[PDB]
Amino acid sequence: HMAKSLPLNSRSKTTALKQPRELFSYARDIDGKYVYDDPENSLSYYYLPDSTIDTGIDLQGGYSKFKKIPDEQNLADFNSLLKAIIKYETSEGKKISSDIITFREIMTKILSLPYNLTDPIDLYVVPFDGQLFIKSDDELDMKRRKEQEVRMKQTNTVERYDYMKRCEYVGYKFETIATIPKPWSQVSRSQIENRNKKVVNNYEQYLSVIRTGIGNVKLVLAGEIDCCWDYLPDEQNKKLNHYVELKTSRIIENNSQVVSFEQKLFKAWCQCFLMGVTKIIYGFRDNNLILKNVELFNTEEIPILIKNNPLTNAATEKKINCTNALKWYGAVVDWLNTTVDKKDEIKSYRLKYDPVRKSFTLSETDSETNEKLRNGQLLTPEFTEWRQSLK
RNA sequence: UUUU
Ligand SMILES: [Mn+2]
Ligand SMILES: [Mn+2]
Ligand SMILES: [Mn+2]
Repeated sequence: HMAKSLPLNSRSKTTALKQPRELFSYARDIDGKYVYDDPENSLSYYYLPDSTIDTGIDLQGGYSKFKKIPDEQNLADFNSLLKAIIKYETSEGKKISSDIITFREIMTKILSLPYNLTDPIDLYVVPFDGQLFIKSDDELDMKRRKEQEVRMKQTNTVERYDYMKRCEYVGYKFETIATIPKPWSQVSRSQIENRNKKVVNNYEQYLSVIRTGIGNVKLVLAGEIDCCWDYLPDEQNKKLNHYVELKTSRIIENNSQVVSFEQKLFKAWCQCFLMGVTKIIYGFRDNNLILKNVELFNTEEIPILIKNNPLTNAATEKKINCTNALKWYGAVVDWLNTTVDKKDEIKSYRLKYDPVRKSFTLSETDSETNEKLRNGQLLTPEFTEWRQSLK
């Protein structure tokens, strides 16, 4: 049926960037249950001395005891985010002011789209109480994840497939061996030393909810935070400044590896720029998954590093440029903000990037889909009642 | 989280 499309070459004229600020946080515990009071108790702190790095940490250590959340249980959870929002807004006596409320991974997909043209995007947009609630199409995502899985099983040897699954584990192991549950001053020597034996899980999470903007649009983004650098300030407008994102990558050996590392680093920049995270730490590991060295990047410096790398030139259309991405992102969110009637709660929309047709479109959902979205699948009855109560 |  009919759909409105934004041309893929659309770009905002300038870049008016607002500084992000954390509004509140919440957490997920080791059993997968969300926590809304004293969530700061779930924030870890970065701690990884060179002397420890020198020992040659095995990042596949403990792979067989990995406590891994099933993928079906690890989708972005609007229920819990809305519950966190009701708690905050009840304290403030007022709704959060924003045009869009969503998860950061969703905007990361949009922002990085210009240099990741083969990757699909399928989202749902639900207007409610003067705001746009945006979530991913869970069913399509799971279907793509399953089909990616079966590809990778079929097309790689048993050895390569096992290695790739171990590489998935490596990311979480690095987080485990590079962080401590409290700042250096409150942690004991045992805790520090025993990290390499701790059971690794990906259940526990600390989530920041931030307000930010671009152009004249306001966005609230929920995103998971890997750790805190030194201490968490009490000053609300400074909390984001102390967060850190962790990554792992293979040590780099040829120019092929250099362009791939540029691509990953851009995606890391996308994720951290949106969230106000100022530090990205890479754990570089070898073929046997031993950690070899660690490097800190300042988020704000990444655009310069990318623009000035003598090894990674390409045609202007293919060369990653952070400013160009930001102008595409700004065009998208302004389009969403002026196209959809935020006051019409009678329907919902699919927002889709289709790489085969090269199109970026908004179309109305089916009545049954709108109903599901508004009665549990995105909006919850507790949240709708809360918002109706303020008016 | 993750593949040179
Ligand atoms: Mn984690
Ligand atoms: Mn993370
Ligand atoms: Mn990370």
